[PDB]
Amino acid sequence: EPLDESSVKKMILTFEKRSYKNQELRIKFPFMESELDLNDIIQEMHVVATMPDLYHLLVELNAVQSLLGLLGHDNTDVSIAVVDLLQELTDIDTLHESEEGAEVLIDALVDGQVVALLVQNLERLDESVKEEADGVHNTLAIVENMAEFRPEMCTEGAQQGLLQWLLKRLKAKMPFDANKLYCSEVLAILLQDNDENRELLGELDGIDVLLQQLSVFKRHNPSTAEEQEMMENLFDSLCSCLMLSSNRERFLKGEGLQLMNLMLREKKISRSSALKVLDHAMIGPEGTDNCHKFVDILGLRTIFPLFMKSPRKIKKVGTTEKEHEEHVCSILASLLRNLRGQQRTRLLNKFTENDSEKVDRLMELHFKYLGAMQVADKKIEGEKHDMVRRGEIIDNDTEEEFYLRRLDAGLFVLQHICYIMAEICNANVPQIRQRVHQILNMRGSSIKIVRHIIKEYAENIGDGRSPEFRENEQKRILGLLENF
Repeated sequence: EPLDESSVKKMILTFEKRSYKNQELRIKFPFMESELDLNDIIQEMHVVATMPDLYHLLVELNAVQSLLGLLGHDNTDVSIAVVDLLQELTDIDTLHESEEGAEVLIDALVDGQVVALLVQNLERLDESVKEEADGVHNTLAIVENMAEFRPEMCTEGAQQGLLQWLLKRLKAKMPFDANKLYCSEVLAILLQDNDENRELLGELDGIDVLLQQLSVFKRHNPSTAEEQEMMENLFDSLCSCLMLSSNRERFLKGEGLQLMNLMLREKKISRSSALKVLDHAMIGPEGTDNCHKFVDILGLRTIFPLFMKSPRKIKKVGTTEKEHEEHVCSILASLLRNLRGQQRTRLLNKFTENDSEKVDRLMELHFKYLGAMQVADKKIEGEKHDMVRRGEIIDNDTEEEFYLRRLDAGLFVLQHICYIMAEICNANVPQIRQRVHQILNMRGSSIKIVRHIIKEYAENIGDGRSPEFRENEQKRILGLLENF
């Protein structure tokens, strides 16, 4: 026989007494059954998750509000009991089976500040024992759900000591368990599309935790396949934080530039996403300091071999050849934008050295991605003519699908390349300028195609940025076309 309203209410009530019963016990330490009465009933209570529509009963009978208080109970065997129940009750699919039922619980849970207490109970455990080890694990599972269910609770629950505890658990001197891995994805979830947490982590001196934690693989590849996932996860959190101007300086002070550069030299598995971190750190006006510091630590000597030839496939590395050339050219474009003085002069010397072999290379990359673009555009054009015959109306979806195909053919990288081409042709260095025009003439191609791309790259500059900033950049970029 299934369960109904009555079964649930008379199960909540039994719990609602047994808690109050066991609470009455200020007398110690005879109890031993009064407490273990409270366990198997919380245990028993799992079956409510099977009918999530009746979640309103846990609320209006003060069960959830009493479940919170049980987290701070002396015996930790009841804490995990509540924790496991809370996770059971909060699985993401169960939360979808109901609408007005999943809500009333979530609202109640965040109202009684569940995460704050989850951490308070969390910061008094001991993962030496499997039960408690699964305790922290099942605590993190809860957070993952409420965040996937309600991404605007991340800002809330992080400030309640979750993000602070996550950093601690990572930095904590323990071997690599699957719980350390779990904290890595939870930390990443909090930080994605969340300037508030990125600022919190930085204000909590968390950048140093990430950098130090990544520093171990500066020479030694991760043994486990799990750890590489944790490593790539930590790289995700770091890249997230670097998308906020405030964390650029913390990255500089933490010596993240020296570490990423170092990782590029060892050429371990770290090498692929380390290049990604360098791109994120030097991009935009807020990367100007790092751009200069990158040059002062001999960064040109590391980035330019990567520009001359792209790494071969190893297949244990996901990074494609195009994904690699996208970062290198992005980094180069940021340098050519932000570098002033002697650091700029050094960068420009890279384009003259060895009979301007770097320029010859830039022109090589240009024709490759131009062709790939030209091929993709003739294909889109053709599909459109097909759509006319078949009476298919081209709409917003068709155009969004057409655009993604342009991006995957290398639109952004070709723009960067042309920007670089323009920026170096403006440096009053006849050797570079003449070399560029000379190659275009031989290869039959034209300057006006490059001019085209620069204009389009200009008019779509700066997203999520000030309209005033957006106009100045456009003015700046377009100003490269004269004297080109």
